[PDB]
Amino acid sequence: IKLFSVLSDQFQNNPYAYFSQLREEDPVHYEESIDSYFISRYHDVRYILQHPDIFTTKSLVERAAKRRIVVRSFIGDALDHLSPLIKQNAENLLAPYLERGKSDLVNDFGKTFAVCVTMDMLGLDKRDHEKISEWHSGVADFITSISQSPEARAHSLWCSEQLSQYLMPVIKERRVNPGSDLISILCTLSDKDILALILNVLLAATEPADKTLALMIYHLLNNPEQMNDVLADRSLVPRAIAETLRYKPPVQLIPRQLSQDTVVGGMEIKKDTIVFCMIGAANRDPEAFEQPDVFNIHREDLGIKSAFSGAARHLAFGSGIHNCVGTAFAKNEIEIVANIVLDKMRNIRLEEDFCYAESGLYTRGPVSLLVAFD
Ligand code: HEM
Ligand SMILES: c1ccc(-n2ccnc2)cc1
Ligand SMILES: [Mg+2]
Repeated sequence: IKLFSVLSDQFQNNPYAYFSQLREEDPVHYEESIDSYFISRYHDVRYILQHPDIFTTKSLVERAAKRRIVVRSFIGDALDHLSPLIKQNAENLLAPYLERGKSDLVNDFGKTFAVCVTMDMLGLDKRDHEKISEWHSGVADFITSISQSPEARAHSLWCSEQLSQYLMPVIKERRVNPGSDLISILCTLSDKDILALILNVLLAATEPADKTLALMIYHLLNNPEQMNDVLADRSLVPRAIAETLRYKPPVQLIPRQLSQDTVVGGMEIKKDTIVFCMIGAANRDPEAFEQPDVFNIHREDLGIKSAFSGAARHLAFGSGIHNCVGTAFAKNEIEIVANIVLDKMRNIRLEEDFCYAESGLYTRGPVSLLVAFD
């Protein structure tokens, strides 16, 4: 019986083995330790994201009316000016790995890459990608964890202290002479509010991007004919990005607190309680997608022309008026790296005896990705 916990070691070894069980027999799955309900079905999940008056949310600031419009119109104008930067970042970061013909896309290249991109977005110095990459974890670990050793929380708090002490001077600096980056622009609306937006944009643009790339490569390689497809026609890359997003969404839950007494699915839920949209479940629901547990970049129901917008078929960006602002931007970013990886690592295989693993419950990705090449 689904009394089973979606927070168990058992579940984290493989979320996809239990989604059917859930959306079919306990589609509004209640949790014991947290006082929250886990929503399994597609059309429920979609309705939740579509209605934020009833289902409020908060921003990823936590322990240290809409402005997204200007943020989105930054990312739309900026997207052009960042393309050679995103391009250089990839080329540069791969440079040390080409001689050996061997690499770990998650741990040698991925995280570092995602960081430098966000840094260009915020116009920071890429000499500091390490400090920033490390601090970024600490805060993120805080958000993503169910519990923390007093050490880890002591450590996350530090990362946070450290980050704002780094960014805040830069805000004053640009407040008085802007440039063509986000921080400069957000200053043209309080000092500390700008710190919050930046921070949010730092956590949001960073965690998922590295993750998806690895995922896409992995599943491309695991279906080598589909790989060869993308090798011979590169306009395929988006469908390939998109189908990875549905298959194995990097962000796995999207919270919503409840503004009222309300019902969706079987049980009647009460005021001020928070729910978790299970995105994996939704994108593996037979009711939205045909042969849902099959990776196919060529699926007729992906809806590619809509895959990266406010009203897409898959939901790894969320859905509606409150979806990931950097969808346009993410698209291009992953598009660019993918092509660069594909170009530089001629004949990519998976490493002999490479056994594959995913870790994450709130955000999920490969632990590592051992590819070999020419
Ligand atoms: C790898 C691709 C990406 C995925 C899968 C992804 C996913 C998501 C999801 C699930 C949300 C929550 C949506 C909701 O509230 O329903 C979100 C929000 C957001 N995304 Fe992304 N995202 C991606 C890339 C990016 C990029 C490149 C940016 C660059 C600006 C970005 C900026 C944001 C921001 C600012 C939020 C607002 C959340 C908040 O702080 O209130 N995302 N994204
Ligand atoms: C930690 C937890 C969630 C996220 N996140 C939120 C929206 N897109 C990614 C980023 C870092
Ligand atoms: Mg089909």
